[PDB]
Amino acid sequence: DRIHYTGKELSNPTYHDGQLSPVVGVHNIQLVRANREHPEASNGNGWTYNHQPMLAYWNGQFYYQYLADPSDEHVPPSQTFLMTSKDGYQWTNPEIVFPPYKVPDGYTKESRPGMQAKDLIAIMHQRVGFYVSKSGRLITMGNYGVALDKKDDPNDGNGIGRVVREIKKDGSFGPIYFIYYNHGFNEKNTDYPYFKKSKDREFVKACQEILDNPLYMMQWVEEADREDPIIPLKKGYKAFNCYTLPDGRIASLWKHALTSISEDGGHTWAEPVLRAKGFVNSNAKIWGQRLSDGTYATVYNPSEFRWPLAISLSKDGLEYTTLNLVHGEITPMRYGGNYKSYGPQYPRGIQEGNGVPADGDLWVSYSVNKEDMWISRIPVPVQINASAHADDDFSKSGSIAELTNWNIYSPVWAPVSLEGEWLKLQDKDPFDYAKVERKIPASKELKVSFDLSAGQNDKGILQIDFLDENSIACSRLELTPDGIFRMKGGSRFANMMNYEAGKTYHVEAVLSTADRNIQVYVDGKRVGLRMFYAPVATIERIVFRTGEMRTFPTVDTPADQTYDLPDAGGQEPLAEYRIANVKTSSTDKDASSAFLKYADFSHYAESFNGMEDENIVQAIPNAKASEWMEENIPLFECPQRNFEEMYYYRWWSLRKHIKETPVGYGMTEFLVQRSYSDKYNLIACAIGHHIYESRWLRDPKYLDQIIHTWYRGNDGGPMKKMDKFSSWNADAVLARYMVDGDKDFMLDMTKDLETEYQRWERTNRLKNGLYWQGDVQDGMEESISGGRNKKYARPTINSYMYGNAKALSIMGILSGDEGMAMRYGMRADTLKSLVENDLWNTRHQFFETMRTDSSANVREAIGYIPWYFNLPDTTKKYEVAWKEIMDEKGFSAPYGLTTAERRHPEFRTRGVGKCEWDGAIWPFASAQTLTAMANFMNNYPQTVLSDSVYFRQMELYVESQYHRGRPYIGEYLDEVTGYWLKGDQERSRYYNHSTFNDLMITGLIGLRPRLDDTIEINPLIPADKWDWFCLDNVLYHGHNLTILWDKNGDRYHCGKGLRIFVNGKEAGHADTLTRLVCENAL
Ligand SMILES: [Ca+2]
Ligand SMILES: [Ca+2]
Ligand code: NA
Repeated sequence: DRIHYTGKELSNPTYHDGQLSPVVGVHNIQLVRANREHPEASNGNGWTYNHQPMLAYWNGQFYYQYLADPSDEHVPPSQTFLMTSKDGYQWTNPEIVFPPYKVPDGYTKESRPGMQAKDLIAIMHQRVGFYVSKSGRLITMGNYGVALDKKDDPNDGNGIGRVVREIKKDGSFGPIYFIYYNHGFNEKNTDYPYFKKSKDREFVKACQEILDNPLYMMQWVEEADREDPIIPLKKGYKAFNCYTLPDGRIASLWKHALTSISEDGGHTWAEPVLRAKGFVNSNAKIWGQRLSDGTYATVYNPSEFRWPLAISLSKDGLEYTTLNLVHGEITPMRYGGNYKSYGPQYPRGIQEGNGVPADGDLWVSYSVNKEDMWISRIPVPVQINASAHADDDFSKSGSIAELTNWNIYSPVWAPVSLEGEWLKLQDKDPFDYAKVERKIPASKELKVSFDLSAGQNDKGILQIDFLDENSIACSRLELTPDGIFRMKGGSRFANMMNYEAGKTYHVEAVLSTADRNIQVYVDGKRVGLRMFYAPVATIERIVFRTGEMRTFPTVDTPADQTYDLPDAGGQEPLAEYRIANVKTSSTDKDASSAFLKYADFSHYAESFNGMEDENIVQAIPNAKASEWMEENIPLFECPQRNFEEMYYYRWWSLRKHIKETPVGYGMTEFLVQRSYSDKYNLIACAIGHHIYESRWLRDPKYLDQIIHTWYRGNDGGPMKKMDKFSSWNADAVLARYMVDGDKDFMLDMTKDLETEYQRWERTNRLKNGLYWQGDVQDGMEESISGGRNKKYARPTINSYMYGNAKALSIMGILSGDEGMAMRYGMRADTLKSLVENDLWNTRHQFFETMRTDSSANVREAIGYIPWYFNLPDTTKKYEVAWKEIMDEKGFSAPYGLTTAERRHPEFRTRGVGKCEWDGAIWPFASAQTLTAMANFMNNYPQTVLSDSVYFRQMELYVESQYHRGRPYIGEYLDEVTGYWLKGDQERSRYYNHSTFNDLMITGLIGLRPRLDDTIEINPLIPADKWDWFCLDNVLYHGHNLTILWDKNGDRYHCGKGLRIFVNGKEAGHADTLTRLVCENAL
């Protein structure tokens, strides 16, 4: 329908930057600095009215066109300049491309009776400057109008006409021709020939293409004859620009952000043409374009004043949702003049078809004060926030174009440059300064360090500011022209030290928003302490500026400037400053998170604390839970409320189970006191789940102690009641190691795990080698396959021992113990063979319990446990077991996965309310099944299960975890009705007998933990399920990981697709949700 802005960000005209934070890495580069007193080829020979830039990119070079008069708008003479650049930073001198033109003596207008042209030069005015033809030729164009006096309008449709000339590869120009005559002008009374007279056929064709292109005729309407047939839309909407939407329609913009749409390539336009809703814009043009990443951007003055120059982003070219700074400085206007107004203005970029700059970035031309010509480079994809702290070595960059993480403001007479290890700021400009800004992650506690050298100590100024997102500086450091390094404390200053020229000082600044103070160190010694002179919530920028900010102009400054500033073309004596080795860091609890912040998720803990009573308090009360979460949890978001809420709930729930004991932390299963528990209410049944879930907690002390408590907490030895439940704990301890990388913890636990393994091996094997367990001792009383006081070979304990054996073999190799590797690897091969040969039921095609004589002939959830440890072979015959996931007669039920196949005649025949494992949904089991299903989907060539199937079962697990309208994790539930089968009984509340977030992290998001330095992800989310999601703040192998997905690029503004970050630096990328492997990125 129409271009519009729905962002809530407004620009405040009382500040020159609008209080807008800039996008990352914007370089503002001055191209032309007007100087009447010292005219030179490089400044257009002293002309001080310079305005209306045009931009193209052709044959590896930028072409920058602008117009100029000696001092006053519409006061002749008037001409058009051209400049070129390979890189956008270093430009050739302005070259006159269309020169002053004689208005014929005797010219008149109806609006000026009695006047005639005599010895009068025309006024130039163009809204379009460039066309690249189909044959790859570059045409530049301009137009001549007539101003009979100061007040006359050259764009009245009574002008002379429009001219063109070819720009050639070699830098030369072809001859000037007229392409359009205003009424009354023709070949016989104009001073350049008509374009059709050229003997260059291909040039003539190139010009003819301009005339046949309605998008170009739309940009001739202001100067062309009124009502001229060749103009598609005849109303004088101003400074037309357009771009192509993703569906191929064309969206237009004009001054005041008037906007329309064309469905026929620009021949006709939708009425009524109205201002783009929500856009703040006035008279100084708005530029819109498609970017190289497929998204869209507008650049404009978001204001009734011509400042700042800002950028708004859109994923689709219609809805714009952001507002940030491009250019926020205002050079003072040095030379007065007719219609010159203050600030950066008249933005204009490259038309579609007129070239794509090789760096992929967004380049926009504009003037400042209609006096100085500028360009800005904006990196694409356009990033709002910094995802990592600074740690910058400038010697690694050959030129400023490589300072992707620095915002740079570089006037011709105050340029920014590199000099080996140094970022250098120079300043000889009495009216401007050099300025660099390092945007960093918004921080409450901040350290900033850098090396600093000044080329002098008796002149110049350097201000160093620490800024929030609204340009509030909380503190300022200054190198003064009387040789003092000082800090601003309020109205007064702290003089910290005298500084000398040519000396390198190591500066460290420590800022705390909560304590509201800054401490400054030089060469390791504290030299300054002060309160912030302005309070801020967080600090996001460090700014280095070779001057004081000017308050002029304000919203109260008069519009017109008739004076020149004193010494308008003079110089200041040169001041230089150099910085190197810029580092920032934060001790904020969530500083390790690159995109997500805990403050946006703390509402979950708060809601959970308020929604119901706290029945039982262990080591971490509800009152401490949010703080604990902020320290310990990876952060997650997605667009589906229930998944996100469950993520946070299950962490909040798990945390209740951390218990203080005289031997350190323990982890409970039931919060209520159980009569069969070991010391400190410990129950061994779900330890494997406890470790798999808890391995993601960032502070290792909890899980270190929980494990040591089980194995050493009973007079230095293992808890006695570990013998009451089957164990996959050696597998779980290796799984922990694969997340945290802590070799010494794992190596030190090896003997304890061997002792555990050997006990089970001694007590629980049949003569044939298979393990037996009573179903009660798997924690699964009243199963169909069964075994209260039976010695059946269940695929529970056999797979677990397979897993423990395999894990202990691997721990042997990591120990350097090759004997142990073989001893346990042999046990693993032995058990794998026994499970495959003896527990695979060939009638059912399913792993099942082996009773004394024959199979139990019941498909149970326990039959999927072999895949929890990747036990089975890749052969096709085992696949078919997984079909029962999608069969209502198998495991598929309305609330998720049953513990026994629904077709079985003994399904749920042993009563209710007393913990029965003959069919009801048990999260303990669902978690096993889902872990196994993920392994199967990741590690096996497999055609039975899609992502939709896995996602759907995770969704049902989510939906099942509610009770009385609130998140709830209990013991077990009805597969058809969803009823949690202990009802409102206290015992079930916050049950810790399963995983959830381990499944979210390793299956759904798909982080696959490994022993090596390679990162492997493979999300099992279908294509088009979620437009975005992110898992952040993950502590994996001593590094902080982020995994994110952003289909349209607008959730995180770091590009489209699937991305992995390591400590906030991108490590890999894919266009789709699919397997992504980053080799040796750790
Ligand atoms: Ca152009
Ligand atoms: Ca200066
Ligand atoms: Na702001």
